[PDB]
Amino acid sequence: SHMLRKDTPVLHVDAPFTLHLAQGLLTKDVVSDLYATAPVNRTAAISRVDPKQYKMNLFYLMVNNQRSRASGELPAVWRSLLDDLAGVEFTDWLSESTGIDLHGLSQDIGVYTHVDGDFISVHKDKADKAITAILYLNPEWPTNAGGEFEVHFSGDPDDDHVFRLPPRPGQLLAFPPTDKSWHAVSRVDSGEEITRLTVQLEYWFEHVDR
Amino acid sequence: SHMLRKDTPVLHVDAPFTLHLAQGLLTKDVVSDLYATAPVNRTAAISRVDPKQYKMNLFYLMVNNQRSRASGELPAVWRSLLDDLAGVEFTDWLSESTGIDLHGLSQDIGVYTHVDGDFISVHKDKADKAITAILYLNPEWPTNAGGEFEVHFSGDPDDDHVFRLPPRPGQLLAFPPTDKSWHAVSRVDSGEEITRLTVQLEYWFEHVDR
Ligand SMILES: [Fe+3]
Ligand SMILES: [Fe+3]
Repeated sequence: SHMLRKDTPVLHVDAPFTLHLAQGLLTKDVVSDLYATAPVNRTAAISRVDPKQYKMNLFYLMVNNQRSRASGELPAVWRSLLDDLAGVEFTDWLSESTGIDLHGLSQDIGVYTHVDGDFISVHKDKADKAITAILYLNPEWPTNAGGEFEVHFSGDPDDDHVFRLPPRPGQLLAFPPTDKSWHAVSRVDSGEEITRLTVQLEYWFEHVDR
Repeated sequence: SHMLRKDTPVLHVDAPFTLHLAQGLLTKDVVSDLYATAPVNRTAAISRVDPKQYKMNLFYLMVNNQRSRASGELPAVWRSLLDDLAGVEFTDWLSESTGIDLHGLSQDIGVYTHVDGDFISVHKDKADKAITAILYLNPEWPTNAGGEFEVHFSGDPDDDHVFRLPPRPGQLLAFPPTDKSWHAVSRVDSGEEITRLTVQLEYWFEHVDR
């Protein structure tokens, strides 16, 4: 559609693992529009806390290339973003950007929110999918509130060698699940009642209604 | 010395040009110590504004492996940072991190500050040096104040395809001057009287007192 800029160049990161980064996919005005109309009350709370640990809120706009019940009755701007993210034009851009062609795959689109106390511990995604892409929809993220994408250099949960990237409006991070794809989300520590808004796009190999 | 952590891993960026990124070289306590004692009043104002344009403040702690007059009478923490940045242990780390060996080269160390209105336009460094490394010494950089390292995808000054990285305490960016090494520093736009503090390390091939 008209939302995502299909001409934005990407940063290829060969560093501990393949990682692709883009900024400016959406204007600040559109991200503000999406954030103010965000269907955050449609999320469900999930958490795992015992020896990938996490605590977050989630609901799926699309599972296995099929729009969900929760994807109906959306604000116009969210209807447009879902159309664009599910469309062929964006899959073109993301397939050209990451070097993996994603066209015949089972696509999942979910809306994630992280509030104060939410986190995702160090882990590596499941190997049975081609690409995970994270779209950041916060107009402004405070600088000492956590909620940062963490590039890790090992799976040892005691390791503190980290490279962090804060959310930015219209930013997209995309990476395939490689043996080295260790990543995490630092605990959101704001106190000023802020909400970390993302949309994750998963491209699976088998077409199941998971 | 005891300042810079010689065991921090690096992010290799193969994207539009070779770029290496590291965080946590210094603790937040040391960066705060360096910033509060920063010899910013030893800088000189420089600027070029006509068709690499810039506006900034600068003075050199070291030119051609030789400590300058301005490098004397420094606070103890700045004496230690200069010793560490000029030492063999750090040149080891930076040579291993970037893949270029920097030992027999002519090293320049300068202290740069950018205030409100300061900037560096899109350009590509001179080809007669091996590596430029930028050490960021702001304890906290506000999120909408400019002063960001800009990864550009062409030399056209009308091009607005950019990937930006904000300053972080103890962060280091390092890259060789390749044909594609287009970069810039967005104009500092704070209004709250803030100072962008960096230390640049240049490794030249010829040993001249430039
Ligand atoms: Fe994950
Ligand atoms: Fe430069």
